[PDB]
Amino acid sequence: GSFQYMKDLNKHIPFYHIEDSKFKHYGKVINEYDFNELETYMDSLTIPQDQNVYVASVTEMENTIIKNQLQEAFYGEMSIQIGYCNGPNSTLNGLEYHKSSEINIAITDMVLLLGKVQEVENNVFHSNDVIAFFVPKGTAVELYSTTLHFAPCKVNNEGFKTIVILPKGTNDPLSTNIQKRTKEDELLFMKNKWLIAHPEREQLINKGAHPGIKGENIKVYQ
Amino acid sequence: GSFQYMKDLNKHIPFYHIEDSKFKHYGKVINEYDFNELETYMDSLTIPQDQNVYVASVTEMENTIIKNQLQEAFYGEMSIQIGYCNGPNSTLNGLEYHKSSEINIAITDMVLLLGKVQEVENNVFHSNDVIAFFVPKGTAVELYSTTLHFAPCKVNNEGFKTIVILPKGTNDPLSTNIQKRTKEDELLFMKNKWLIAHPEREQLINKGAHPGIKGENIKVYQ
Ligand SMILES: [Cl-]
Ligand SMILES: [Fe+3]
Ligand SMILES: [Fe+3]
Ligand code: NA
Ligand code: NA
Repeated sequence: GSFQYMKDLNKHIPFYHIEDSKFKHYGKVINEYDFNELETYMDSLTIPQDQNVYVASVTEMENTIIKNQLQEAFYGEMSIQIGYCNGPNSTLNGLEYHKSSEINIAITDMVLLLGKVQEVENNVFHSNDVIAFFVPKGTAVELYSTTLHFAPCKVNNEGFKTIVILPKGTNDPLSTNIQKRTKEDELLFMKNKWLIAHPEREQLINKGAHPGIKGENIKVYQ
Repeated sequence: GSFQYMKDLNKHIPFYHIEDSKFKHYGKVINEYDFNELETYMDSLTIPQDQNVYVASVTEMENTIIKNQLQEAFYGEMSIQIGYCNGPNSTLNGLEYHKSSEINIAITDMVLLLGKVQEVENNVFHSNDVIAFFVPKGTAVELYSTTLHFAPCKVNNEGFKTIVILPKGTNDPLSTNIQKRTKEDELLFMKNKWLIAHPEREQLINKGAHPGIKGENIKVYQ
């Protein structure tokens, strides 16, 4: 099916299924929960064709039995938000991390281009360290805090839909302009979000993102 | 030198300095902040001789410039608490993680026994996967969310003192009794804290901890 097709089209990058043991360094597949209340909301959305969209916190999705289950158990009673990231993207563009776990639920098939925070050296990450993981429709994953990640890359021509679950407030605008002291301070970009942008990605550079991906702006062919 | 003395006494454990590059898999050494406000408070304490003490949130230590600096920059605007863990312990006892970053600042020399969350299999962690890191007085470290850790082990006969900084609420008592569904739900122990206890530690098992460390309850000799 789509997995083998995509693997064949992407021999320029290491390209694995999300169920591969290689994913274990980056996160965990979550199997025990069902997400019908969230799927219902996501069915009412359209995928944008001009650029990706991200909404960090959606009342409809947070006002659900499943959000309470995930807050009290998966996040150990820390307050969460549930949003979405949908779009037409096929390129790496940037890599971010949070000092928290993220859940991504694939509402369509999609690909995640991932890295490790430990592979950042002096605010540079090399494209040649990226690994791609094919995530089938319906699979939920935890991305660990040490996993660099960004918007998905599409599998179907029509683009992708994903649910994104984070501690409440993550990705909100910064309310203060810190006096930068550490290397990582150069990467802080939104609340609980550190970002390394590809220099060829003008949409990020124009917002003041730190240019730090060295290498190709990887494309996922489909 | 205390480091080489301790390394020589602990050849049964892989034993490294916190400045060793191996620690970069588990966290980061924090170098550009000034913790003098907190050091002043910690100098006013002695070390308990009978058992460890952990106080999660100390108002005086949170009403500091450093607290604001670390909240707005290191934690990217997410609310934090500042407390301490001091005591006479020399054994592994347990291994915990949070889905957040922790800062430990060594007020005395101390040793951290660490593991990786990805090395847990069916809620078991093997003692032979533990690594020890010697942390000199004055060093501050970030422990990543994927780093299993617990209370320090002492270097000096008098015990150790450490500052512990976490997202606000971490380690509070759980307010809900979840339906257990995932393996990790068996480990949830306090707010934002999952614990794998050594089966010999009744102090932990009696409080509801999951016995899951297979192997010796490692002792750090000094
Ligand atoms: Cl990791
Ligand atoms: Fe993210
Ligand atoms: Fe901890
Ligand atoms: Na499970
Ligand atoms: Na329990």
